[PDB]
Amino acid sequence: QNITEEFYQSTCSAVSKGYLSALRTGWYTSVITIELSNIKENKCNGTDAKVKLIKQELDKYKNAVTDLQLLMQSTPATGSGSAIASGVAVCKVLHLEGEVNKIKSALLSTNKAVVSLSNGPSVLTSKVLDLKNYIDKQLLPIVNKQSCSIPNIETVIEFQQKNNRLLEITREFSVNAGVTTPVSTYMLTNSELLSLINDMPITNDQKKLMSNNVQIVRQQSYSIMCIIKEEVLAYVVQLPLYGVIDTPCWKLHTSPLCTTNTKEGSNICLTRTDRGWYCDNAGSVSFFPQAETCKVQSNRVFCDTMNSLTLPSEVNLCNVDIFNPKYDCKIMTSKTDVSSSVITSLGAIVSCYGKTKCTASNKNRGIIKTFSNGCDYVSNKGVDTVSVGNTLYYVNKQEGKSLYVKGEPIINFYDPLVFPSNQFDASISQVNEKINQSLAFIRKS
Amino acid sequence: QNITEEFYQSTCSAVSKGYLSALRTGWYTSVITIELSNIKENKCNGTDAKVKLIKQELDKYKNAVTDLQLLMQSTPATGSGSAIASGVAVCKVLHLEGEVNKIKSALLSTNKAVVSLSNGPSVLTSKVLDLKNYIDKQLLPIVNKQSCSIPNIETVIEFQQKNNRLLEITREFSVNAGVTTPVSTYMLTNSELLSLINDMPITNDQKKLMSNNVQIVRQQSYSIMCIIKEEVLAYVVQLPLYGVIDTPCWKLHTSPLCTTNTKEGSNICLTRTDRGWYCDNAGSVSFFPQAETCKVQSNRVFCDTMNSLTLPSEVNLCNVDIFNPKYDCKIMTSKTDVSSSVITSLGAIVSCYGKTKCTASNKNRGIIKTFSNGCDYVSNKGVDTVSVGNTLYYVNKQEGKSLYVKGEPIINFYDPLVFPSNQFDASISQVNEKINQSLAFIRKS
Amino acid sequence: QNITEEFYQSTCSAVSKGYLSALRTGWYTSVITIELSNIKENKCNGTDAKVKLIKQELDKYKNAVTDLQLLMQSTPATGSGSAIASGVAVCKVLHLEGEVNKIKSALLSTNKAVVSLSNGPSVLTSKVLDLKNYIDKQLLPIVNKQSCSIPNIETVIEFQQKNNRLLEITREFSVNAGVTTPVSTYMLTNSELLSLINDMPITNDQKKLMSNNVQIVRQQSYSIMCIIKEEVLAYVVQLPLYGVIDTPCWKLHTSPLCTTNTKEGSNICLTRTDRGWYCDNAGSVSFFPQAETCKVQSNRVFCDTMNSLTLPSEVNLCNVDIFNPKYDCKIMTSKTDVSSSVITSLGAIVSCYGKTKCTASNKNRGIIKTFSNGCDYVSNKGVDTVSVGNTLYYVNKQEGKSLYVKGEPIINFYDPLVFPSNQFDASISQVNEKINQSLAFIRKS
Ligand SMILES: *[C@@H]1O[C@H](CO)[C@@H](O)[C@H](O)[C@H]1NC(C)=O
Ligand SMILES: *[C@@H]1O[C@H](CO)[C@@H](O)[C@H](O)[C@H]1NC(C)=O
Ligand SMILES: *[C@@H]1O[C@H](CO)[C@@H](O)[C@H](O)[C@H]1NC(C)=O
Repeated sequence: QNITEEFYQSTCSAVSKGYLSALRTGWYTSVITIELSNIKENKCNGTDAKVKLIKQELDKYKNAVTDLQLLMQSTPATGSGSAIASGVAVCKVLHLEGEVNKIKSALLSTNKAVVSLSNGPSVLTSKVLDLKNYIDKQLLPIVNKQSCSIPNIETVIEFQQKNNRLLEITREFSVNAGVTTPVSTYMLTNSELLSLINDMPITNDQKKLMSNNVQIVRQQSYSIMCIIKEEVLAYVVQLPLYGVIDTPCWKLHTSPLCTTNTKEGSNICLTRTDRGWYCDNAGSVSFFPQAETCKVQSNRVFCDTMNSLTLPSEVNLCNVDIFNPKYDCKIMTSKTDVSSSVITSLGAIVSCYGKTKCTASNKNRGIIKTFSNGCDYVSNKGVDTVSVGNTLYYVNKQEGKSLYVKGEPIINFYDPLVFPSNQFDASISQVNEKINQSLAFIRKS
Repeated sequence: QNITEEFYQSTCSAVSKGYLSALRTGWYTSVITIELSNIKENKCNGTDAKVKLIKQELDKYKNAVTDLQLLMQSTPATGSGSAIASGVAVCKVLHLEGEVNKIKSALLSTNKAVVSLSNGPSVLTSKVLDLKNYIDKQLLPIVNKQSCSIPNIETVIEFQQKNNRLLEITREFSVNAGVTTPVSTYMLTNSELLSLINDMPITNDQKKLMSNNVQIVRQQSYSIMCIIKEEVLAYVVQLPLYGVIDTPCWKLHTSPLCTTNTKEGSNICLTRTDRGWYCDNAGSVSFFPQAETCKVQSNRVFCDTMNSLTLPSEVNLCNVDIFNPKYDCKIMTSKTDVSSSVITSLGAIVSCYGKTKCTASNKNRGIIKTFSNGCDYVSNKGVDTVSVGNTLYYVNKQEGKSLYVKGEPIINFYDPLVFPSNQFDASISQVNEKINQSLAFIRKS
Repeated sequence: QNITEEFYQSTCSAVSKGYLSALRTGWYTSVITIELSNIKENKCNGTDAKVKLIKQELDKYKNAVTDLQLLMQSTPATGSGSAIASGVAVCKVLHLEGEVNKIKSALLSTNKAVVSLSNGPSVLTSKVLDLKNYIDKQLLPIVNKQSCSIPNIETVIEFQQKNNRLLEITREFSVNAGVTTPVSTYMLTNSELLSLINDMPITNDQKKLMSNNVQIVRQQSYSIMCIIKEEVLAYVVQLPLYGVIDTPCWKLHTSPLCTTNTKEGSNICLTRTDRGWYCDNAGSVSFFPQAETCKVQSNRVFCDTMNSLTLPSEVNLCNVDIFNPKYDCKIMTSKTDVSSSVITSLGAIVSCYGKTKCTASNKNRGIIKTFSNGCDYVSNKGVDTVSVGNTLYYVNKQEGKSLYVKGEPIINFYDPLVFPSNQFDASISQVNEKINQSLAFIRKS
């Protein structure tokens, strides 16, 4: 895939093109079970050091079970649960009489199995750990007699290893109120995640997509605690379904565009708004304003449509003609001429004002470009760093072509006296209407 | 408890009522000690594999102690320490001569004990781990001779288990500069937290409150590292005291309210401000603007009054009459007609504008409601999802009654030509004064 | 070092002086290697419990290696990688043919060694764990025969201890997409960090600085995963270089300054902007607007110049004469008279308006000061807490001198009718120009 960039000198903005999308649009919920042992404390006259170690690890198991019990009594309403609703609906089904018994029956002979619930949905269940078999077969003959039988040291170690995953899951669920994200390897192993991806009702190319970006899949997944009941600990893992694939995505970068007059206080500034990620989606454009809502791998963007706005496709015309009537291209105005830089995908935008020392250097050649007052841009081809004031930015060394689109900075088309200088989220046409109304008070005079 | 909702069509806002409060107003500090062993490295000609394992775990203990020492030399001033002041004041007392010796004496025979410090306060101390007894009784006869005695394999395992909590506490305190929140099970066990709640000078009903929401108590607690001195590692756990209980709490939801003219650029928008949590508190209302400052369980809100504003009780009249002179009901204005949705507690607000496809569906029936241009609302009774553009929101399936309060959208009472379209944090009466002043420039003409 | 404060009654702002700087200006990258064992699964008829435990831990090692392999295929472009560029450039060199073989040769006999790469830079390499020697010497004679040899129980335990660090590093790198910050003790031990500081090409006083603030150094460091290839797991640790040292730093605190008229809706408010940390840097001032970008220890501020603005040194004149023409001192305006408090370094600013109950108390004396309507200040000398409405703030008990600089609140110099009441990021002179233009519409009438 070819990554390209376009800096528009007229609007002090740059667009990084050539990225492919992966937008989350659905959820695939799955039930994860850990078969537990319903045991009560048993006392046999014991003093052997091995017996002591076993009883110690067994108390750590019983506290973990009671901790999971007090965790499942309190079921969280933290937030709008608008992104976990899919799994919360499964937990409400699991609380029905006979349903934990149902999953207990389907996973009686195999580890994984599809189960048709009574509410309806066809969930895929897994048995990832079997403590009921281990405690009842290897541990009860040790503690459930008049006098304790003596266990071998291999057993002490094997029980600390098996019980460890239960303890770590109780630790995470206790500090996070039953909802964890990302989903850790304790909640779901890479082997278990990959087998769960392979068993999903998705296309073969989409299974390849999730398997090559398992870390992004974990960051976009949730683990919700359901119930501990009748020797079963169940929790739902909610994995992302990417309904939008291989669509064009671009990233808009904006920087303040001011005039460069020599008398401070006589300068006016304009900045394009809505910087961030844009992706073509179902005849429209899905816009992502928060910076942390999109993880990028290679040329592919992984966004959650949960935190997007839906805009008309004409919003891209702000990149080719900011003055085009098909779309009201919004700006913000000020008189705050502070220098800054934006590291883009293939270069750097620099807004230099005042006495600020703006420059672009190569590690071995030194300063190769000095920016003047105004908004400018430099490609990463031959540039390693950019210094603005006392701050040094590193340029991304990604391969791609940059295009410098020359044009008059549009801030020069504005008369300063009638400029609206405190506008946040203003349209180009809105600013023009405030200027036409301010021109009428002068028309009479 | 009955959860109810009221959508006000006139102001594009909804109020979720019936929630009970738990506001944090005080702190209960407590001293947590780990009795350590003042040992220096001891060398005996040793090569036995068991002796090697013991010396390895002992070096991990000595590095943990030196790591805690370099952690306590640097005492943080990170932030205004305005919420840890209560515990920082105890750490300054612990540094006095004889005070670590005092706690060392009170916990000489029992694990928990109340101690009257020299500064004054009556703190409750605990001994959660005893490494001085274990290292000096089970380990020194092994390393403090000419030739090492041979330890049994149970001892190697018991020492890795006991030393583990010390190592994990040093790990958390090293990456977090001595202040951790929430308070982990390593800092304080659920058994230790529950016993600490039971031993607190609080009402019996309030102990029941903290014991049923231990995960929320952990998220609202702090663990502060004090000192390692004279075979004692001490750190203060600061637990929340909820001075406001069972008060009425409601959640205000707001969404943009625009006109629906057919020519873009001729539309004006209004949005109610100060969305969030409101709770009755001491004759006033405690308002919480940040979303993460309130954890909800069932019908109970758990807020920290540290991040609240105090407002007059007349602020609720913005919910019944936005035009009421007893309180200046604030709005923000714009010309940005972008579609969005808000998932409320019992339904969903939808602001639909332009060509956006807004709809509300049931999983098995399909589309059951199409929203028109404007601000509207749908209850969760029969609705599962709401789609706005390319985004799908899930509706909370919580039981409750919704009330649709019909009324003319107030944005229609405004003449567009004289509307103030860039107002952030503006009052209703403030906007009316800008309109009366803009009406005077037209009165003469 | 003497900490001092100055509250300016005229502008409702306070300045905390006497702090020394440590600004991050460079990066020191270092290569961290873990020598691994290229083994494939080996099967010998085995049933001994010790053999089973060893094969279990060996599968956990092989899954960790395959997990690191799928982690290094996906190389992240998450963000602008503008702060990890230095290490990402080293990872691209490590991928060259013969370079992992080069580091494998330089660390063949010693643990640490400086290596001149082919790209150029002179990196310092370390071998922190040696699994190739341990697996090939202690484990292969156990699994690579016709029938398995029987290992001793000390070996089972020693292998779970050595393999543990590899597993924890794979766990962190899997959930964080190869880039972790802060740098944990698993990524780099305190002993390894301190030895790495001692071996750095920095001044001896600067090594003392980083060694006494290792927790701040970890919070300002990055760990980047490079490659697993040819029995080598390599990742770069990027440590901060503090180019600005012992410079003057002050903290600006601002609070709303309103008029105290008795009729609500007739009041105007002004607040100084750009609150935060200021440090002298290279003839200018480095300003830090985000609150979490500066960690404070004692009297020293540790900032990253990556998130700073560079301002002229005349910006300090807003603290002595807000009306001074050398610098355009910016304010924001509103009519939102909401009470609040700011805990400063040596006292507290209180903006009290309306019916709000503002007070300052001592724990044992009770209320010692009642604030009137307006903006006021109290030193921490004799004050423990400050209550504003239903909120109680704790005052920092740091030793220092406070100075109350009396002056007329400048909001009283403004005629309310012509005040600009919706100004964000406005200069003093900008507001005066809007008043001169609004005075001309009245001049004719
Ligand atoms: C300003 O007036 C001119 C006509 O004189 C018109 O072409 C233009 O569209 C107007 N702009 C706005 C924003 O109303
Ligand atoms: C506008 O003027 C009318 C009187 O003509 C008055 O009733 C109203 O309160 C005024 N509004 C403001 C905000 O001053
Ligand atoms: C306002 O006018 C006076 C002269 O009458 C001048 O001294 C002052 O600088 C002007 N202020 C601005 C902001 O233009």
